[PDB]
Parts: sequence; C-alpha cells; structure tokens
Amino acid sequence: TCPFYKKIPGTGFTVDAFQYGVVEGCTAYFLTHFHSDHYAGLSKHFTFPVYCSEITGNLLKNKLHVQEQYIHPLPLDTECIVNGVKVVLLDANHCPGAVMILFYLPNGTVILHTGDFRADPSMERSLLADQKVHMLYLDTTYCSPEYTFPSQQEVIRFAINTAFEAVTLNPHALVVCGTYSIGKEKVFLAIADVLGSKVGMSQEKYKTLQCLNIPEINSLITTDMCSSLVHLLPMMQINFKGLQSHLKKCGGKYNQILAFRPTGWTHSNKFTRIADVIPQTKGNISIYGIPYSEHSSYLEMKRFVQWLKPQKIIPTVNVGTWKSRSTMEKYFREWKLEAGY
Ligand SMILES: OCc1cn(-c2ccc(Cl)cc2)nn1
Ligand code: NI
Repeated sequence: TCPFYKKIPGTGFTVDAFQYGVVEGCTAYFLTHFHSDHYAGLSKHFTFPVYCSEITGNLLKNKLHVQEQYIHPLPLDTECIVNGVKVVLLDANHCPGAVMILFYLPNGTVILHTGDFRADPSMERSLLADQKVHMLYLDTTYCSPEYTFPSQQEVIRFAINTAFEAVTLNPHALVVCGTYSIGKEKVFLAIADVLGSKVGMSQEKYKTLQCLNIPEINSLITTDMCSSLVHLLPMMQINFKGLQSHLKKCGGKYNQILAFRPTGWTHSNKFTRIADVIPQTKGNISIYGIPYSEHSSYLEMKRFVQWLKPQKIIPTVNVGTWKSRSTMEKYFREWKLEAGY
C-alpha cells in the first residue's frame, strides 16, 4: 500500500509511487529523479501519465523503455497546468534531472515536495521567493547534527590534486572511479579534465550518460578503455580483489591503481578534515573514500527550513522507526522556536 507521505492532498497526484500497483484515485504520477528507490515499478508496460523533467524523461524512454506517449516532460522554472492544477519544477541540486515540485492547490494551499535535494542558498532566489509555502515534504536523509561534510567544490579540489600528483609522479598509474547510479559525475569528469584524458566505461554506462544533456559530453567520455587513463567501474568492484583483477585485464599498460569511492557520509568526517583524508593501501593499489554528498547536510537543511518557514513539515526519509521520527520532530521544534514563532 502507498504511504501517506507519497500522496498530495486535494489532488489526484502521487510522488515517487510506482511500486504499489494502481494507486486508488491517482490520475497523474510524478517522478522527481531517476534513482531506483524512487522509480521502482516503471517499465514498457506502464500506461498512466508520468510527469518529470526532460532529463528524467530521456532516461525513462531509453533505459526503462517507457512508451513516449505516456511521458510528459516539463520545463524547469515555468508555471504549467496538470489536470487543472498549477505546478512548477525547480532544480533540486541532487543528480542530473532531479527536481523539487511546487503544487498550487485550488483552495489556496501551496505544497513543496523536495524529492531528494541538497539545500543551497541559491534556492532562496528561485520562484520559492514569490509566495508562502504551507506544507513541506522534506528529504530528511541527514537530519542529525553529526552529519557534517565539506562543500562539493572542496571535495573536487582534493580529488583533482590527488589524481594529478599521482599520475605526474607515475605516468603508468591508472585512475578508477566507482559508480552505481546517476549522480556525482563531476568526480570522474574533473579528474579526466586535469589529466587530459576521456573517461572510459561500459556501453551501458555510456548510454546512460548520453541521456543527460551534459554540454560537450562526446568530448569527455568513451567506450574505448584502451585510450583512457580514467576508468569507471561498478561500485561493488572498488575493493582490492576487484581492482587487482581489473589491472590484470589492462595487459601491462599500468602498474598502479589509484581509486575513488564517492560515498555520502562516513563517520571519519566527525574526526577529521578533507585535507587530512588518507587512503587504504595494499601493494600497488590505493582506495580513497571521499565525502561527496548530493543530500543536504544538517546545517544546510536547517537554514533552508528556517528561511522557508513552512506551517507543516512531513519527513520522507528515516520514517520507519519511532526513535528516528521522534528525533526529527525534536529538531523541527528547535528550528521553529529559534526562528521566533
Ligand atoms: O510540522 C510542523 C512544524 C513546522 N515547523 C517549522 C520549523 C521551522 C520554521 Cl522557521 C517554521 C516551521 N516545525 N514543525
Ligand atoms: Ni536520490
């Protein structure tokens, strides 16, 4: 059964609700972004209207083979009417094509659904600035003060500098980056750019990246592994056994691997700075875990909510335990009182 927090009251709409069969009274299904926990259920046999971004629509058509007649892409930052209701899609600063959705109910209620997002002060000057929001359906992934991490810019500087140093010292070193979904493309693109290389990858991953409208992508990626010194592999293979195996397949072109795993949060953030990060090393293989997040830190989330001043908050992540729910509600009350309501 579909949970209450995926239903938009006073409308026929659901959000990220494709794994529940036919939802009673749902006339339009919104999809915030192409991550599997959110799209789970869609296929070529889906025959209800799906509303999403242009990039998300490209991925639905080409990767899941959803029929074109049921895909309804909408432009960003533009007032659109869907089944008699005004909606706007806003950039979520998550993965490519990820959106937040503003719904303007007929009775005057305004609802923001963040999907998955990384809150940023730039959002304080979108179409959100223009009106009051009554209800906020909030990505609470990291809603606890222990969740601190650096800016994406600081993390990319560390990765570029580390990779450039390693390959300048040893021109026969290979760089490997892990991936298991769209998002965090800057990690591998920025490293390839500083080394003067394209990023080599499987045919399936190249297909996925061709759906994303990234400027000059044909200039940065390839399926020719032999011509590339930055390789993408499945996240599951970023370990000493899997990387040893990959190195054998390169046929003596390389004698060292430097690998990156771009994880969300890892407790070592609590103790140390980005400048202080060190790898795990065995023989001629080193693995760096880097805290590249596409979700709000606690402080980023707090600032966004204190700026927006919603009347009601509905969490969409960590909702399955009473301890988690109680903890989040205590922070929401703190934020409200500190904002002086
Ligand atoms: O779900 C009820 C609710 C609303 N709020 C809230 C928090 C911060 C600000 Cl600034 C305004 C409202 N907290 N809990
Ligand atoms: Ni996501």
